[PDB]
Amino acid sequence: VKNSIIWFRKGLRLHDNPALLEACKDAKHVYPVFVLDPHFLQQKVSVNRYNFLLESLEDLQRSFQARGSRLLVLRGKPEEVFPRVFREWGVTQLCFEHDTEPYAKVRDAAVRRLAAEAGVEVVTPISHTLYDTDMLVARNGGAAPLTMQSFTKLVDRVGDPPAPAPDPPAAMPPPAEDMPSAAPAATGVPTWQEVGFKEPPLTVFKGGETEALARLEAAFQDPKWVAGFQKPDTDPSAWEKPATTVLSPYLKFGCLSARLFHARLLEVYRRHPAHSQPPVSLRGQLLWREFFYTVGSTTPNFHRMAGNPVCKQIDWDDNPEFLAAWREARTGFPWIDAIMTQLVTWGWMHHLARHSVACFLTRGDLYVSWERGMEVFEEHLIDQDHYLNAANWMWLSASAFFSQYFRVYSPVVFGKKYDPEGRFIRKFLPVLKDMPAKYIYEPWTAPLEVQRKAGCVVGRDYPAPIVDHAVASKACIARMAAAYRR
Ligand SMILES: Cc1cc2nc3c(=O)[nH]c(=O)nc-3n(C[C@H](O)[C@H](O)[C@H](O)COP(=O)(O)OP(=O)(O)OC[C@H]3O[C@@H](n4cnc5c(N)ncnc54)[C@H](O)[C@@H]3O)c2cc1C
Ligand SMILES: [Cl-]
Repeated sequence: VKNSIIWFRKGLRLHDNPALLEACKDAKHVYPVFVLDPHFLQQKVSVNRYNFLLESLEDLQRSFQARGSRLLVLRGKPEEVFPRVFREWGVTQLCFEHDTEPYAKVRDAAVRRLAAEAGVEVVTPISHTLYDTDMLVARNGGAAPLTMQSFTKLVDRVGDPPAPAPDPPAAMPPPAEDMPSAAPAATGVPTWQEVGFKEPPLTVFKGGETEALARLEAAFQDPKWVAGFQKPDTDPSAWEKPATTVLSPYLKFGCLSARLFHARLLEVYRRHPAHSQPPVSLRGQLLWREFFYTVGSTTPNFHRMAGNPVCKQIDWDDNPEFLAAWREARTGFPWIDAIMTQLVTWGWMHHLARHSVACFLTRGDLYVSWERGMEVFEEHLIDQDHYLNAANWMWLSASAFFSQYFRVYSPVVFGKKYDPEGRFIRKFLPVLKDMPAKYIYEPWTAPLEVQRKAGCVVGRDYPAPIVDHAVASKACIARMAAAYRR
């Protein structure tokens, strides 16, 4: 008979899952498996992103239980667990969503050689991305595009991406009964305390497909806001209602399908003729995700500077003091320190908010390597995507794609043009709650009498600015011009 396995790595969803529909077709027993390493903390990861994964895993378990099935969370490594369950469950087909990451290509190639020895058919459909990224490189001549202007004109030449896959049946083939490896006491979704964490998460974004589909409809409640979306015109100092969709964590883990997001955008665009065009449009932002995935998958060492052909070699300085003050939110600038606080509390910031802290650390003030800043974002960001985190940090550090190093974000004026009262700063930095708005961006300029009255003395309660921007920026700007001369 047909007994299949639907492997969950990304694509933690039931909607638009071509790998799940194949594993349920003509099947007698389907096995939904998520391979979890219980020693992942003995090898860098925050409790916000990992608990976001667990909350997303409980969404699958509730969806499988409501359809007569059950999610299996197997412990160990995939190279050591799958050969055991291939013979124990009598598997003839293995389906999992395709992945284009470096570790995934080596991991999957190991699983492919194991299923061949066992006689298991491997089906790997694409659904994490809009298009087949390898197809885009072939149509473009064998090389991937390096500019958004050339990439946007390539996806328009191919046309619309494949429509989202249909929903799975309301009743799925359950796993076989009385299986030792499918025992609930060893295949249950663990909590954040049981995986080896001590402090609870503080984020306000709950993971899961049900939460992803709810935030999608909320974003589409106002179709005029969707059609007239322009990314550079959004408010980075908005936290009560974030001025963007905040769908990056659900798209990263796979709780939300990009194909369904793109299909919902065209329904609004077809009825709104004057809708925004890429790259500033909402569809353009998805094309940014497609563009970086196409370039990074074909470029070696895309997450590094050495051995990376698309990244310019820059003599980044080794300054642990500036790196520690930046990652611990004690640089003296309330606009920068509040964003880093929002990073360790929520795990998500506005794109322009990430622009200020990335510019301040790299080509702007501290001249610290973008890799050291990417590793800090890799820990706390609940939307940690290998290819976006890299191409965007190379963007803000003038290492790739971007080449206008004279544009330096002022860590004082940028936040003040959106929020002069400093509501964003008073929320994440409560030590400056009573500071007047006149000095809330430059607390060192406030008189001592104002510092005493507001309850925040610069040097005792809030640290002094580590650098003078006018002195640090001109130094970094001149060094970038000397680098580009090479
Ligand atoms: C230094 C730096 C690091 C970043 N690291 C990440 C990361 O690890 N993961 C991540 O998802 N994005 C990353 N980004 C991109 C961007 O900041 C986020 O995608 C955005 O803030 C998420 O908000 P949203 O979901 O409301 O986006 P929206 O504006 O609503 O866009 C919708 C979707 O489009 C995609 N998208 C939007 N902006 C970009 C972009 N600039 N590049 C690629 N795809 C984009 C995302 O999938 C996003 O969910 C980074 C940007 C910078 C400057
Ligand atoms: Cl500015």
